Amino acid sequence: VNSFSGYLKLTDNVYIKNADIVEEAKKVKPTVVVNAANVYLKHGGGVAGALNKATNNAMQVESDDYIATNGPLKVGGSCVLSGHNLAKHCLHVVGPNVNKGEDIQLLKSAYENFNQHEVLLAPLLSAGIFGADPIHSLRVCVDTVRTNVYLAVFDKNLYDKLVSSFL
Ligand SMILES: Nc1ncn(Cc2cc(-c3ccco3)on2)c2ncnc1-2
Repeated sequence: VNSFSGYLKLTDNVYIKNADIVEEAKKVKPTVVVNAANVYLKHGGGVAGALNKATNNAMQVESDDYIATNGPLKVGGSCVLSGHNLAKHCLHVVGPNVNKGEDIQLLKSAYENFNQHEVLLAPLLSAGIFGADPIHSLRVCVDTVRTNVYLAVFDKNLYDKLVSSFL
């Protein structure tokens, strides 16, 4: 039994809700919140900009030190950093950005990072400003993630389309 509330159950392990991931993170304090990161951990907009804003820029400060030490992530890769005031940990996951020409096949690799964590609060990878079709992203999620994932979908109109079209 966990503290996530009001989710619709899509499969054995995938749940979905119309929610602001920032607000859901602050209420739940999940062990892991997933950030829709880029390889430079520059959290300027979309989910990443919102999560970082909610940390009063502490996420960005930590991320800049991470990059200075380790260099950029790979597209499809991830790193675990602090969750600050939002979660115990933040799993920064880089889905392919269609608006940069990155290969969509890397979306499966990106979701594989979730399998290293038993329970996660997450957005749909590569959705929003990353330019992929969120229906495709949901399908890859369901077909790749085996651990328990609670998906937050900010847009109510999109949430309803994802549910209604789910196979
Ligand atoms: N605070 C947040 N900001 C951004 N996203 C990503 C996102 C946005 C959309 C979309 C579709 C039409 C308009 O926006 O689809 N995915 C978030 N997901 C959960 N919380 C989020």
